[PDB]
Amino acid sequence: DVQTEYYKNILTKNYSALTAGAKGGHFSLLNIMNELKKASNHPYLFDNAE
DNA sequence: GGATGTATATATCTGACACGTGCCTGGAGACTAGGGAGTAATCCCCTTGGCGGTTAAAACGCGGGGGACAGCGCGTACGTG
Repeated sequence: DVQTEYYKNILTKNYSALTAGAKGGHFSLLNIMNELKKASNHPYLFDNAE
């Protein structure tokens, strides 16, 4: 479910939702396919996701 | 009996407001052309994540000595009347 919601947030870009509870909130959505591969691998690759 | 402090009434200042007037500059309406929005193609530059190898620059430790800083004197230059 976490992988699915991260894929939905990246593919339909949701910077406000991708920030969410992060204090810094420094999310880079350049190289969309790289972030999609990271979401397909593990959600813990993203910052403030564990 | 003379002199003194307070209270309401009228004339004058003083900025603000109602009215008047010109006039000119902004607004209403119509028309047009062109500037900018949108589309497609092509090619070069940038992004994020990796790798390998060189090597010169960065980091760390330590001695020491040069310089920052504190204290004291003095005399003169500036404050003060």
